[PDB]
Amino acid sequence: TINPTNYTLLKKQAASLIEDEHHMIAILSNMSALLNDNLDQINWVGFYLLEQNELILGPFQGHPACVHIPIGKGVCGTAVSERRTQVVADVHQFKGHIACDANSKSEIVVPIFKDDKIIGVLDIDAPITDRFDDNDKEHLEAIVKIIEKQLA
Amino acid sequence: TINPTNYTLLKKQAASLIEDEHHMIAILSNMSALLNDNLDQINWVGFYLLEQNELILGPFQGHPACVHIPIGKGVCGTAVSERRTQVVADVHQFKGHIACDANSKSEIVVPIFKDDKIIGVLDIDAPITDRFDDNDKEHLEAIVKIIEKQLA
Repeated sequence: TINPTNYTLLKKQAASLIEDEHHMIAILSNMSALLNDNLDQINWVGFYLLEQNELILGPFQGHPACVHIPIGKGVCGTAVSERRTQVVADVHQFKGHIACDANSKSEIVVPIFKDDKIIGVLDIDAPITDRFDDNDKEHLEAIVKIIEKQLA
Repeated sequence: TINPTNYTLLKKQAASLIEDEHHMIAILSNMSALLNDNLDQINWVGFYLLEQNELILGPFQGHPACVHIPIGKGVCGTAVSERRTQVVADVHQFKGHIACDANSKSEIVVPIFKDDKIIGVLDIDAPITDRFDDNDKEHLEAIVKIIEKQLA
């Protein structure tokens, strides 16, 4: 089982963490650590930023990952081409899935906006299937908005 | 107490990891993970970039950290002011120590160069004292130069 996540506390800590900060890289770096520290049963949490119609690896907590991700390619690429959050209960079910990371079994990708344009994504995967449900989706999207407010 | 570091292999792994890449944030993000996965007895490992006459937090592996570090302030800021690598056996004995981390006991900071100008620093601290010796210093500076080769 997955231990309950205290999102109310996490969201408050997120606001306080990046309050008065507007440097995107510094914000993304600290947020990856904050999420890593408060989410149970995850194995990789980080960000990808859009550059030249492709995602480029940004700050994250975990093992080294692939740097370039084409739009429409994989969970992250699809989150980008669709402009919508991707909640994957089992990565083996996602067509074009690109993540041979042995311990990557379920994932969630939330697009990040600024002036209605996608500027990157928050990517979190886990060592177990069905790690993220609709409840995690709601709160992680809300946390992304806390981040969006600082980059506005 | 400290597992020997296989620096010979690590330097091969560093070159292979960022081979054919030049994107600084992607390189720093992946290198923070590589070092975190191959160095024993450490509690934080990451980078700060020199922007607007101050160091600004960049990609790292660990808990959230302070975003802005004035030049000449703290081990990291002094690495910039003195323009030399700082190897601290006990941060508590460092002039005006700037850290609220209960598990930051020993530290090493290596300045990063591009066209002979400091553009950032590699910062690694450990939960024990005298964690970094001359051997570590030599090999970490060589690893930093491997990074500089891709940023050049």
